[PDB]
Amino acid sequence: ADCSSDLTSGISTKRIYYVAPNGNSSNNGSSFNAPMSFSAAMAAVNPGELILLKPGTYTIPYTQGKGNTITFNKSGKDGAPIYVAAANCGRAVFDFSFPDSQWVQASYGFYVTGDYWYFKGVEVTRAGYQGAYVIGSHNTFENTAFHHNRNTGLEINNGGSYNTVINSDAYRNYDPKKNGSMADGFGPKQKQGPGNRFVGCRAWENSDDGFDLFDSPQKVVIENSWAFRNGINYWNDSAFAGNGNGFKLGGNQAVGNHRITRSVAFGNVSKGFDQNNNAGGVTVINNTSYKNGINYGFGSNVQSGQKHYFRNNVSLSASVTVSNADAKSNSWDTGPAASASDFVSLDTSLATVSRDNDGTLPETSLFRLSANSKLINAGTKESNISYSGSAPDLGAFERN
Ligand SMILES: [Ca+2]
Ligand SMILES: [Ca+2]
Repeated sequence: ADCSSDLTSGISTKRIYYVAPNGNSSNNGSSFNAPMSFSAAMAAVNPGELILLKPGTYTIPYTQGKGNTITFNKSGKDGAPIYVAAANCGRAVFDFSFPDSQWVQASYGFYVTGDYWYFKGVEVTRAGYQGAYVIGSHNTFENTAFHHNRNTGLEINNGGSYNTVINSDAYRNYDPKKNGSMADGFGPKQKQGPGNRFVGCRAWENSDDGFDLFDSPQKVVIENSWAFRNGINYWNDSAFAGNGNGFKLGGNQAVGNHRITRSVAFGNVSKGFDQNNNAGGVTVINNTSYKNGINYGFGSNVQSGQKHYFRNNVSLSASVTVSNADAKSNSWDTGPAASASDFVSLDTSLATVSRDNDGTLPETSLFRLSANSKLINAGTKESNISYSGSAPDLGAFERN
């Protein structure tokens, strides 16, 4: 929807701190006519209150060989988060100013160590390392973006738990450190805690992977999300080493029983949906994968007692290998066959059309089912999968 008429962008708060790029100490933040600085607002803000950002660019100065990270160590409370949002559903871009060739170890853009933060309509770009690095818990990132950073767009690690990433984008992240073999779009990986979730997100044109859940035994849930064109060299790097997977759903033989539904992967150099040596069974229901190096790659061993669960998935214009799995009602087994005519559009340029100003993904014809497709009502009635008609349609999109 269009929330441009709402000053606080959908947020209910008891106190507003008005902030602008030119905000300073001669102001109290009582309105946009007397805006305070971001740092001043950060010092004053308490649980349940809101740092309201005037739409624009907030530039953090760069100094060669030095980090310029903003640390979010204060905490909100349950039912009283600390809100940080661009006004009138606009955009607030935090530019950390790092030159393309430069990077600093641990120089994140946003370092979130505290709990119960709620970000909306904010972007992080040109950070010296990860755009956002989250070790705190119960944080929310809604209608945010992390792009052109020197490492992974947004990463959750070192105990970070119960974090929710809603309608957010991560793109064009590349690490000069390892020639692109590290920077992902979203990285809920390694030592992250439980309960981390991604819904309505898009990750594209990152040097390494779209989403990466490497070496974590903690279950991650990914819903209604996109991962495309990862692993492509847009940086003129003669030694490029990006892997190029869409959803990298595991790693290092960690047992991670992840769940991914109604999601889309296309145009990735390697695998659209990737087991990546996860030793645990992954749940993959109602997804669509198109023209990747490999559409679904689950051809590695799992630990005894583990088994993947695949239902209602679509593969088109690339191969599928799904072993060690309970699989049926997919386009490559007992479900109906998928071909180009089953889709209204395969124009991939539609994938990055603008979201609504409230964050809602654009409604386009890309990968939507044609009216005469046999994929309609052809799926199994899996628990917690929404549908119209008699049964779920095969793939990520219900024909409505
Ligand atoms: Ca990666
Ligand atoms: Ca249906």
